[PDB]
Amino acid sequence: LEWTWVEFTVDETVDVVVCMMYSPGEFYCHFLKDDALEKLDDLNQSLADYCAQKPPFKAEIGRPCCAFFSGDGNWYRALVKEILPSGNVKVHFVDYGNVEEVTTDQLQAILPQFLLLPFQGMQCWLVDIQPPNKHWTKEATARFQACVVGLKLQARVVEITANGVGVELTDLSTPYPKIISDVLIREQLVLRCG
Repeated sequence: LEWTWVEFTVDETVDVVVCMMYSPGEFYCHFLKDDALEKLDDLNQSLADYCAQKPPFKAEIGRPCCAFFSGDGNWYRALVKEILPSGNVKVHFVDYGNVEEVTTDQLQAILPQFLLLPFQGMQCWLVDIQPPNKHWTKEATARFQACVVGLKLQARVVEITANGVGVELTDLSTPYPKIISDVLIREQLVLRCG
């Protein structure tokens, strides 16, 4: 089995929506390119059909699979993260960035044609900022949430790695462009990486 993350070129501007959110150094974005959100929804419908069959699984680290999310009762794409002392396994939901605990009956084998679409839960962080103390305050997390929730921001991909990208987010909902990182620095909630 083979799979991929969404790819970028340096300084690529592209629209995003933040789905998951833990800190300014850790959040997950859906990137609006190549009809990603349209294709992801179609994929999840296909997976509901396939995973509604007579149980077609050898759970091993880094193996792709169909995991069942109890939080809404549907099957989504996943990667095995850890195997616990119990018969339970920790998985990462690759299209959304969250990690959960599930029983072995809540896992399935994934067919190759459901891997053709890149995984869409892109790990992200704001570039050129740091924690003022040494860990992120929750007041910094809270305004970052405030400024991004249910909003379609412009992202500029400033640094690429194998395991996530560093971005600069801009809210263009008014003629005054609100660059998030500058807002967190100007409001003394984080320090610049000068």
